Amino acid sequence: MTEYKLVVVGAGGVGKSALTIQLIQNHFVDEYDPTIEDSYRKQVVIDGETCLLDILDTAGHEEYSAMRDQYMRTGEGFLCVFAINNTKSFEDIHHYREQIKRVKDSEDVPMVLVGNKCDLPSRTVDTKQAQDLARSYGIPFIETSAKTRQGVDDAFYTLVREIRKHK
Ligand SMILES: COc1cccc(-c2cccc3c2O[C@H](CNC(=O)c2ccc(OCCN(C)C)cc2)CO3)n1
Ligand SMILES: Nc1nc2c(ncn2[C@@H]2O[C@H](COP(=O)(O)OP(=O)(O)NP(=O)(O)O)[C@@H](O)[C@H]2O)c(=O)[nH]1
Ligand SMILES: [Mg+2]
Repeated sequence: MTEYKLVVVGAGGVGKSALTIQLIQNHFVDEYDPTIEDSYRKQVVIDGETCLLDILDTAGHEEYSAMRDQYMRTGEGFLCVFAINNTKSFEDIHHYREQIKRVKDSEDVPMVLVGNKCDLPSRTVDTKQAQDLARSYGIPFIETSAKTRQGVDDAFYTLVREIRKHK
Protein backbone atom coordinates (compact mmCIF):
# COMPACT_ATOMS: atom_id res chain seq x y z
CA MET A 1 0.00 0.00 0.00
CA THR A 2 1.00 3.68 -0.47
CA GLU A 3 2.96 5.41 2.31
CA TYR A 4 2.42 9.09 3.34
CA LYS A 5 4.87 10.95 5.62
CA LEU A 6 2.98 13.59 7.65
CA VAL A 7 4.43 16.14 10.07
CA VAL A 8 2.35 17.93 12.70
CA VAL A 9 3.71 21.39 13.57
CA GLY A 10 2.74 24.41 15.63
CA ALA A 11 3.22 26.32 18.88
CA GLY A 12 3.61 24.70 22.29
CA GLY A 13 0.34 23.56 23.88
CA VAL A 14 -1.92 23.83 20.81
CA GLY A 15 -2.73 20.08 20.84
CA LYS A 16 -0.46 18.46 18.26
CA SER A 17 -0.05 15.34 20.44
CA ALA A 18 -3.68 15.24 21.52
CA LEU A 19 -4.78 15.28 17.86
CA THR A 20 -2.36 12.53 16.91
CA ILE A 21 -3.21 10.32 19.93
CA GLN A 22 -6.90 10.85 19.23
CA LEU A 23 -6.33 9.60 15.65
CA ILE A 24 -4.21 6.56 16.59
CA GLN A 25 -5.68 5.41 19.93
CA ASN A 26 -9.18 6.97 20.02
CA HIS A 27 -8.12 8.56 23.30
CA PHE A 28 -8.04 12.12 24.62
CA VAL A 29 -4.97 13.02 26.71
CA ASP A 30 -5.89 15.48 29.47
CA GLU A 31 -2.37 15.87 30.92
CA TYR A 32 0.10 18.15 29.07
CA ASP A 33 3.41 16.20 28.48
CA PRO A 34 5.68 18.31 26.18
CA THR A 35 7.00 16.53 23.11
CA ILE A 36 10.50 16.44 21.69
CA GLU A 37 9.80 14.09 18.75
CA ASP A 38 7.42 11.09 18.64
CA SER A 39 6.42 8.93 15.62
CA TYR A 40 3.24 6.97 14.93
CA ARG A 41 1.79 4.76 12.26
CA LYS A 42 -1.69 3.90 11.02
CA GLN A 43 -3.27 2.11 8.09
CA VAL A 44 -6.45 3.74 6.82
CA VAL A 45 -8.62 3.82 3.72
CA ILE A 46 -9.01 7.25 2.16
CA ASP A 47 -11.07 7.64 -1.02
CA GLY A 48 -10.79 3.89 -1.56
CA GLU A 49 -6.96 3.74 -1.52
CA THR A 50 -5.49 1.82 1.41
CA CYS A 51 -2.59 3.79 2.83
CA LEU A 52 -0.06 3.82 5.58
CA LEU A 53 0.28 7.13 7.49
CA ASP A 54 3.70 7.77 9.03
CA ILE A 55 3.00 10.64 11.41
CA LEU A 56 5.70 12.75 13.01
CA ASP A 57 4.56 14.72 16.04
CA THR A 58 6.98 17.68 16.67
CA ALA A 59 7.89 20.00 19.54
CA GLY A 60 6.57 23.55 19.89
CA HIS A 61 9.07 24.90 22.30
CA GLU A 62 12.14 24.29 20.02
CA GLU A 63 15.11 26.39 19.00
CA TYR A 64 17.31 25.61 16.00
CA SER A 65 18.55 22.05 15.48
CA ALA A 66 19.94 20.42 12.33
CA MET A 67 17.81 17.32 13.39
CA ARG A 68 14.52 19.28 13.16
CA ASP A 69 15.38 20.21 9.54
CA GLN A 70 16.12 16.54 8.56
CA TYR A 71 12.61 15.33 9.45
CA MET A 72 10.94 18.36 7.89
CA ARG A 73 12.85 17.66 4.65
CA THR A 74 11.65 14.00 4.47
CA GLY A 75 8.01 14.93 5.37
CA GLU A 76 5.60 15.05 2.37
CA GLY A 77 2.81 17.09 4.07
CA PHE A 78 2.24 19.28 7.12
CA LEU A 79 -0.53 19.95 9.58
CA CYS A 80 0.02 23.52 10.76
CA VAL A 81 -1.86 23.64 14.06
CA PHE A 82 -2.93 26.57 16.23
CA ALA A 83 -5.41 26.81 19.09
CA ILE A 84 -8.52 28.97 18.60
CA ASN A 85 -8.13 30.25 22.21
CA ASN A 86 -4.56 31.50 21.66
CA THR A 87 -3.96 34.34 19.20
CA LYS A 88 -0.16 34.07 19.49
CA SER A 89 -0.25 30.45 18.23
CA PHE A 90 -2.27 31.72 15.24
CA GLU A 91 0.25 34.47 14.52
CA ASP A 92 3.09 31.91 14.75
CA ILE A 93 1.52 29.87 11.88
CA HIS A 94 3.18 32.08 9.29
CA HIS A 95 6.61 31.30 10.89
CA TYR A 96 5.97 27.55 10.53
CA ARG A 97 4.96 27.93 6.88
CA GLU A 98 8.22 29.87 6.22
CA GLN A 99 10.36 27.27 8.08
CA ILE A 100 8.74 24.56 5.91
CA LYS A 101 9.03 26.40 2.56
CA ARG A 102 12.72 27.03 3.41
CA VAL A 103 13.69 23.41 4.21
CA LYS A 104 11.64 21.87 1.34
CA ASP A 105 12.85 24.66 -0.90
CA SER A 106 9.44 25.06 -2.53
CA GLU A 107 6.45 27.40 -2.72
CA ASP A 108 4.02 24.50 -3.17
CA VAL A 109 4.24 22.15 -0.15
CA PRO A 110 1.11 20.20 0.85
CA MET A 111 -0.39 21.74 3.98
CA VAL A 112 -3.54 21.97 6.02
CA LEU A 113 -4.29 24.70 8.56
CA VAL A 114 -5.86 23.32 11.74
CA GLY A 115 -7.70 25.40 14.34
CA ASN A 116 -7.79 23.10 17.38
CA LYS A 117 -9.68 23.37 20.70
CA CYS A 118 -12.95 24.44 19.09
CA ASP A 119 -14.75 22.87 22.08
CA LEU A 120 -13.45 25.67 24.35
CA PRO A 121 -15.62 28.74 25.01
CA SER A 122 -12.67 31.19 25.20
CA ARG A 123 -12.40 31.70 21.43
CA THR A 124 -10.04 34.52 20.42
CA VAL A 125 -9.43 33.66 16.70
CA ASP A 126 -12.29 33.88 14.24
CA THR A 127 -13.12 31.14 11.76
CA LYS A 128 -13.33 33.86 9.11
CA GLN A 129 -9.79 35.11 9.96
CA ALA A 130 -8.37 31.59 9.73
CA GLN A 131 -10.22 30.86 6.47
CA ASP A 132 -8.76 34.05 4.96
CA LEU A 133 -5.25 33.08 6.02
CA ALA A 134 -5.76 29.62 4.53
CA ARG A 135 -7.19 31.07 1.28
CA SER A 136 -4.13 33.35 1.08
CA TYR A 137 -1.84 30.28 1.25
CA GLY A 138 -4.03 28.26 -1.18
CA ILE A 139 -4.59 25.51 1.44
CA PRO A 140 -7.53 23.99 3.32
CA PHE A 141 -8.71 24.98 6.80
CA ILE A 142 -10.23 22.51 9.29
CA GLU A 143 -11.59 23.30 12.74
CA THR A 144 -10.85 20.46 15.22
CA SER A 145 -11.21 19.32 18.81
CA ALA A 146 -8.95 16.57 20.13
CA LYS A 147 -11.43 16.33 23.02
CA THR A 148 -14.69 15.86 21.08
CA ARG A 149 -12.89 14.25 18.12
CA GLN A 150 -14.44 16.80 15.74
CA GLY A 151 -12.39 17.21 12.58
CA VAL A 152 -9.56 14.89 13.60
CA ASP A 153 -9.90 12.26 10.84
CA ASP A 154 -10.85 15.02 8.41
CA ALA A 155 -7.63 16.92 9.14
CA PHE A 156 -5.33 13.99 8.43
CA TYR A 157 -7.33 12.57 5.49
CA THR A 158 -7.56 16.02 3.87
CA LEU A 159 -3.76 16.34 4.15
CA VAL A 160 -3.35 12.99 2.36
CA ARG A 161 -5.71 14.22 -0.41
CA GLU A 162 -3.50 17.32 -0.71
CA ILE A 163 -0.37 15.20 -1.06
CA ARG A 164 -2.08 13.15 -3.81
CA LYS A 165 -3.02 16.27 -5.79
CA HIS A 166 0.59 17.49 -5.61
CA LYS A 167 1.99 14.21 -7.15
C1 LIG B 1 9.74 4.25 9.02
O1 LIG B 1 9.11 5.46 8.54
C2 LIG B 1 8.41 6.32 9.36
C3 LIG B 1 7.60 5.91 10.47
C4 LIG B 1 6.92 6.89 11.25
C5 LIG B 1 7.05 8.26 10.93
C6 LIG B 1 7.86 8.62 9.82
C7 LIG B 1 8.04 10.04 9.38
C8 LIG B 1 6.97 10.91 9.27
C9 LIG B 1 7.15 12.23 8.84
C10 LIG B 1 8.42 12.69 8.51
C11 LIG B 1 9.48 11.82 8.62
C12 LIG B 1 9.29 10.50 9.04
O2 LIG B 1 10.38 9.66 9.11
C13 LIG B 1 11.49 9.94 8.24
C14 LIG B 1 12.67 8.93 8.22
N1 LIG B 1 13.34 8.91 9.52
C15 LIG B 1 14.44 9.31 9.99
O3 LIG B 1 14.69 9.14 11.15
C16 LIG B 1 15.46 10.01 9.14
C17 LIG B 1 16.57 9.30 8.70
C18 LIG B 1 17.50 9.96 7.91
C19 LIG B 1 17.34 11.31 7.59
O4 LIG B 1 18.19 12.00 6.78
C20 LIG B 1 17.63 12.21 5.46
C21 LIG B 1 18.56 11.94 4.29
N2 LIG B 1 19.85 11.34 4.66
C22 LIG B 1 20.66 12.15 5.61
C23 LIG B 1 19.67 9.94 5.09
C24 LIG B 1 16.23 12.00 8.03
C25 LIG B 1 15.30 11.35 8.82
C26 LIG B 1 11.84 11.37 8.69
O5 LIG B 1 10.75 12.24 8.32
N3 LIG B 1 8.50 7.65 9.06
N1 LIG C 1 -10.14 21.42 25.70
C1 LIG C 1 -9.25 20.95 24.78
N2 LIG C 1 -8.01 20.70 25.19
C2 LIG C 1 -7.09 20.24 24.34
C3 LIG C 1 -7.40 19.99 22.92
N3 LIG C 1 -6.29 19.54 22.30
C4 LIG C 1 -5.34 19.52 23.29
N4 LIG C 1 -5.83 19.94 24.50
C5 LIG C 1 -5.15 20.09 25.81
O1 LIG C 1 -4.05 20.98 25.66
C6 LIG C 1 -2.94 20.62 26.44
C7 LIG C 1 -1.88 20.52 25.39
O2 LIG C 1 -2.11 19.33 24.61
P1 LIG C 1 -0.83 18.70 23.86
O3 LIG C 1 -1.35 17.63 22.87
O4 LIG C 1 0.21 18.42 24.91
O5 LIG C 1 -0.28 19.95 22.99
P2 LIG C 1 1.08 19.86 22.15
O6 LIG C 1 1.14 20.85 20.86
O7 LIG C 1 1.38 18.47 21.84
N5 LIG C 1 2.29 20.46 23.21
P3 LIG C 1 3.95 20.36 22.78
O8 LIG C 1 4.36 21.07 21.55
O9 LIG C 1 4.60 21.07 24.07
O10 LIG C 1 4.23 18.79 22.60
C8 LIG C 1 -3.35 19.30 27.09
O11 LIG C 1 -3.62 19.41 28.48
C9 LIG C 1 -4.60 18.81 26.38
O12 LIG C 1 -5.55 18.24 27.29
C10 LIG C 1 -8.80 20.28 22.55
O13 LIG C 1 -9.19 20.10 21.38
N6 LIG C 1 -9.62 20.73 23.50
MG1 LIG D 1 3.08 17.39 21.91
